Amino acid sequence: MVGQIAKEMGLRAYIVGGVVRDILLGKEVWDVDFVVEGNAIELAKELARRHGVNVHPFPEFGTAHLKIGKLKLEFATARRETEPASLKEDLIRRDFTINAMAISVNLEDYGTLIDYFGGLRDLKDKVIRVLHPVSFIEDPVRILRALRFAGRLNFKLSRSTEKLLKQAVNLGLLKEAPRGRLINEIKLALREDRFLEILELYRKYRVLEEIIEGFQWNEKVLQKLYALRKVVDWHALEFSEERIDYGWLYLLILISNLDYERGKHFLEEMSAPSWVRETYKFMKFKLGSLKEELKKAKENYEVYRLLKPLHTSVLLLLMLEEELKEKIKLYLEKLRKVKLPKEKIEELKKGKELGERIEELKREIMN
RNA sequence: GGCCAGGUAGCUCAGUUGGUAGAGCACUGGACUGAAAAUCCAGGUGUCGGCGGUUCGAUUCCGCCCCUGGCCACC
Ligand SMILES: Nc1ccn([C@@H]2O[C@H](COP(=O)(O)OP(=O)(O)OP(=O)(O)O)[C@@H](O)[C@H]2O)c(=O)n1
Repeated sequence: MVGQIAKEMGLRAYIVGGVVRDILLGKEVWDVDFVVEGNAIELAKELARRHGVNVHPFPEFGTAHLKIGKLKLEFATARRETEPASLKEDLIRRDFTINAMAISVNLEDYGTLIDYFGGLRDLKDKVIRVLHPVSFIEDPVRILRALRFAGRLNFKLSRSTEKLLKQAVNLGLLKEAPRGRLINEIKLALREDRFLEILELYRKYRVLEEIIEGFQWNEKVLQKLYALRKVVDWHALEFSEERIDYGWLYLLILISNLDYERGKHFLEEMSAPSWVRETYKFMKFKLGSLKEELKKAKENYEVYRLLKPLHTSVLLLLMLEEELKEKIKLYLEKLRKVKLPKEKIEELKKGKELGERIEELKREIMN
């Protein structure tokens, strides 16, 4: 219908950006980005009006948002910078060749992929490539983004792009960049499943030293990240119904050796979840003594009392120890699973004394 | 869209080792009155957002959502 209204309005609209990428990558998304030649706002308003749904105009930006079913649509008037602007100009201001492409929704040429910079080739050759040498200088944030993409799509930075990247970091542009955009980029990063590879790229191009103050790379942290990867794999395999956000764990491992001040400040800037802050504050201090108590554990009920109050994250951090692994697992798929019939419980009940009694019964069952 | 609070009576507000809920003014009924108010005895002041899950038991632990306010990312 978009091509039809665009025909009636004598306009030209296109699907543009990552949305194209994902389409060519077979990944179906519900957020579609349109670049319109001519007014995008009226097109959005008309389309929303025909489907009888609400519309959200942004005249100053020149964009409009509307939601149809589970489809989220964003229309944006073609602009040369971040006289009417051609599509090509809207695309050439973009970052990488794979994000620079477009697909025509106009009825005559419909289905056509419009690629000026050969983003199809770089998509085919698995290459992350900037459009212009100044691309990282324009937006230093891209430095992260590239790596992130290279992490997710398992692509490789071209020689050019790699050099320009390293140069961009060497100029310390990462410090000059807005803190918020960078922090948000990292937040996007840790949500990836391939985020570990992205961390490998972060170590390789040493961006974390620039973004995080006081952060340095060592081997213990890396091995901890791979062990955490294995634990995450197993937990997300058998316990997958219990899954939580995994990337934050890696983030905790990274900042583990950092000072509590810089750690708290970083987690503050990252707008981390409460359980992340709790698991961190618990890791920095009480974790050691907890481990030492887990070493002194003999009966199963002590392990119960020491574990059950803790979150899942803390337990996953406890699986990092070779000696504690099988113990944690035993607590997981066996120890905490048990119940009691009717008559027995009815005899148990005959305040808090009921709880203490039930605890005595559980420690009577375990040991 | 991310996060942080806030969600407790009609309104304005506190509450952690899960274990049988509170204040100031409106609400009913009666004692009191020619009627009413005040006042006394008292007692509703509540599935402590909604829905699942864990637990013998959840305002509390967790997950998914609703509402309001504030920091932002809003290519
Ligand atoms: N500094 C920047 C930032 C963004 N862009 C372009 O603007 C778009 C921003 O949308 P985004 O969601 O970041 O791209 P996606 O590929 O959709 O990423 P994702 O799907 O992971 O959101 C990108 O496609 C990119 O081509 C750019 O050219 N330069």
